[PDB]
Amino acid sequence: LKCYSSRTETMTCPEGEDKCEKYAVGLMHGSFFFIYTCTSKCHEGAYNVCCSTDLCNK
Amino acid sequence: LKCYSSRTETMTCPEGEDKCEKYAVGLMHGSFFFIYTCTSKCHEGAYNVCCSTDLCNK
Ligand SMILES: [Zn+2]
Ligand SMILES: [Zn+2]
Repeated sequence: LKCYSSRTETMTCPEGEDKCEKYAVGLMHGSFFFIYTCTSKCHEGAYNVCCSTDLCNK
Repeated sequence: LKCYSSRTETMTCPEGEDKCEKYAVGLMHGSFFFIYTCTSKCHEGAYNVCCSTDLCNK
């Protein structure tokens, strides 16, 4: 499985991490930033992206 | 297992994630910040922390 690991960067996930996710975190003063990663369990949230097809996390 | 999920919050990890980590993510122009999370596999990086005990990722 291949996932985005940032806005533009891409990697092959390590064993046991079968999902891509894209989730936002707070930065400062109401700004937010996206975190792109391979994972075994997706962070839950109302707008999180969680999927298992290549480069599906944006 | 329990980990920091940010600088000020903590959570009990979902079953299937038996590590805590703090790992570096780039922001802009050389600035960076840390992401705190449960994981099954730690992100590689010279500034990252990968551990297996309650709240160990700070
Ligand atoms: Zn400020
Ligand atoms: Zn700039």
